[PDB]
Amino acid sequence: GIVNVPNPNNTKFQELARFAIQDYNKKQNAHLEFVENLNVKEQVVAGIMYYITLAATDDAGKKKIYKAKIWVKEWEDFKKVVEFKLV
Repeated sequence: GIVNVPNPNNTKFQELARFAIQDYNKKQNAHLEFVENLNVKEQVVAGIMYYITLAATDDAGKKKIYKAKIWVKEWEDFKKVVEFKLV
């Protein structure tokens, strides 16, 4: 039941992404730049598990592509980064 979400770049998805990156920053002690979502998949877990291939940056335009799993319960504003890693 992994459904591709059709507008992977929309505002919500990107708020997710920005959350994941915020949490990484404050986790592994380092600020990366948000650039934007490459893909966004959906699965009904206890709420909804979102698996995002997203893109960020080092120095000026020194890019890199990460992946994040985030567990959301939007009917609670609850969101939790379950994993994040650069490819």
